[PDB]
Amino acid sequence: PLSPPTNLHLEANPDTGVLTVSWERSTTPDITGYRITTTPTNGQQGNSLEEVVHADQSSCTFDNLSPGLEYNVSVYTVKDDKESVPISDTIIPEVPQLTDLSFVDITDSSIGLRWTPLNSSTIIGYRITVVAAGEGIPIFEDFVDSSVGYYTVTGLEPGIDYDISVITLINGGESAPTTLTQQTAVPPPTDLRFTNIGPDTMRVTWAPPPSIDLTNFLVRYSPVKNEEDVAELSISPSDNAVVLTNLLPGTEYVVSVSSVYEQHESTPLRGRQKTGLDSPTGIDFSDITANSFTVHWIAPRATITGYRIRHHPEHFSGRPREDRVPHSRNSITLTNLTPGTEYVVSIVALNGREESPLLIGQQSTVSA
Amino acid sequence: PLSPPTNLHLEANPDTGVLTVSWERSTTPDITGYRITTTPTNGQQGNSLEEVVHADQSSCTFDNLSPGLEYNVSVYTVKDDKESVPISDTIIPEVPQLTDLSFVDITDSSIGLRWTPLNSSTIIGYRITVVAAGEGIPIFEDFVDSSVGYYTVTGLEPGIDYDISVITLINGGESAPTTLTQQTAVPPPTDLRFTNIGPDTMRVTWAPPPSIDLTNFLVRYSPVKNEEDVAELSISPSDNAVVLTNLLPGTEYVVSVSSVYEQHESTPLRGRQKTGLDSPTGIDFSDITANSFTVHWIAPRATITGYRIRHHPEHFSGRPREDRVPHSRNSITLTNLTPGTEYVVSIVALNGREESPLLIGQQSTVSA
Repeated sequence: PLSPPTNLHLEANPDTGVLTVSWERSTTPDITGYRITTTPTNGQQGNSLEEVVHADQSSCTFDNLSPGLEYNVSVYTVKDDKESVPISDTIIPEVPQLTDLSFVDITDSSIGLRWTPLNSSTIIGYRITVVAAGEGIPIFEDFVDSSVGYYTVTGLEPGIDYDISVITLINGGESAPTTLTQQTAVPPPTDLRFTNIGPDTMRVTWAPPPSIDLTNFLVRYSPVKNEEDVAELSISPSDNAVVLTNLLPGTEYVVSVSSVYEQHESTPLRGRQKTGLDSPTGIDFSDITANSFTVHWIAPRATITGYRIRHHPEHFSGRPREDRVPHSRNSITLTNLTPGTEYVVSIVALNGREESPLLIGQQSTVSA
Repeated sequence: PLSPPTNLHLEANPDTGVLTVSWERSTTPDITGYRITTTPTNGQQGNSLEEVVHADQSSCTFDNLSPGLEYNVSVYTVKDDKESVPISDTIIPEVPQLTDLSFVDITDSSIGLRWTPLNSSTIIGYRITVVAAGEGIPIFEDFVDSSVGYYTVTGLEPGIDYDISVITLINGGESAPTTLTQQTAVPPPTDLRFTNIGPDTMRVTWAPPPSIDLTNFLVRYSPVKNEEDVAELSISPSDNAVVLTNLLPGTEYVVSVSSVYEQHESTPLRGRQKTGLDSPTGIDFSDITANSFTVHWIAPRATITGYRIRHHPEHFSGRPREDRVPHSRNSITLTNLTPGTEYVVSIVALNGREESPLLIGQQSTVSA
């Protein structure tokens, strides 16, 4: 009676797909070797594997087991013509499962999936399950190749938690699911337009996201050359425009609109808009004669290149005379005027082709 | 007593800004000439113009009247030291008004404005009025320079008629408004995604426009190489996805989704998607021996570059043997097999890295 092996140990490595079988050697003196069988437990009748090792060996490997199947492993002491009663145990090799599922590109309707594929030749694909933990059903299942580690989930609501699982697929089997939970972001406004541009004012407009139980909108603004100074307004849920007041003339402003929901805020919709030129002020006249007078004004605050001065007799605006004056000047003498005539004089600030609103005043020449 | 002129005629050309004054000459024999005054009617006290012509002349021009002001024009026969009683009439020069307002770029929220500026130096700008003829107020007024003929109106609803006017602005005055009426377009779906791609099937998804009393969605599809054959489905207002069935494998399809409202249809949201490869079919075996057998299959319909054949003993899927076969072949002999062993054989069609689903079958070698 040959003493069987003892302390059978079965280790099925899911990373390598290799089963290591190890044992404690028999206590019988002169043995030929060991015989190791691997057989699926349903019935011995089908395919089985056999490995034979020398007497000094106390381990062997089987590299081709099916993940998910149960196997009986038996080890026999061999003495030439004879064999011990075996030592047996069962093992079920794990179906490999992704351990590095990650979320990236989280928008208000989109979630990107980030995992690293498994280079095992038993793997026919991966199932992606998306369950809305809110009130939706398991709405979304999709399938993918063995050679993908990059999937994108789209068409999601902003106010919902999603359960996202990836299941490793083999032939007639699955891994346990790897699941993660995430809310999508608060949806930002879109399409930022600036209208009604004055020297001190501008109207800001945006397209709100779909139809949401929105709390309010957040509007932030600041000069480009002075990012520090930020003002902030709370805008009504149903409004999509605010008229900004009290702004500096000829100044580029940075504006951003954020949607508010569940205390969170959306990403800023951002653009830049310059205010217009302010008008010259303080028109005045001096040294009136029958055929001439001198016109004065005060520079606007904004940076200008010069002015356009127009004049014509009051009530005859049809064909005015015109002069251009650089920004370094704030007066002009108008000549070749008609005696005893009321004149209308208008001054416009220019920055290239940018124009300020008119400064208008009236002065009469004296009688000849 | 000198006979005054007769049949006074006043013509104020709005295109040129010039007033032509004409008359029938006096019936008095020896006259010096004519004297023509132009005066604003409010009171003669302010500025007025005077033109003097020779005896043979029966017309004169004034090029500097103000559009919108009423003027008295008087013509006097002159005989050296003396003058006739005048012939008088009043005229109000029209404030020029745009006659070529046009609509272009009509989307579902946007209307572009197309007019040609007026090169008159009395014109300080143009007002744009946008009244929703639906239920909205005169929500939108904006202002613009004399040198613009290109404005864009944005942020509009799909189910509304808009009244859009442009008013010519002068100093202390306006033209009559030039008005046009338009509905905006039916809003299209956005963001076309294709999921669940099979050989015969694909899932089409879109983002619907805002929140609208939508009637239904229109889905059209056709192969790229056969644009003629178009199928069409009616999709529920609340659904944003349809699973297309019965498609041809390995074939690029053109798909387009249209929103339906008030019998009109939106612009198509269009993209292209290829279906996957279909599997080989009809696996079979022949000429079985102890260490080999021949495998057969039938080509899939789609265009392929070749096949991948894998085999392994049943219940030992861990480390299968592999062969590549070009598309010109539909059989392979597998050798160096084990006797009395059930084998699992799988065939996959390949087009480069594109893979079909598996065709799987089983064959046993005979006993040695």
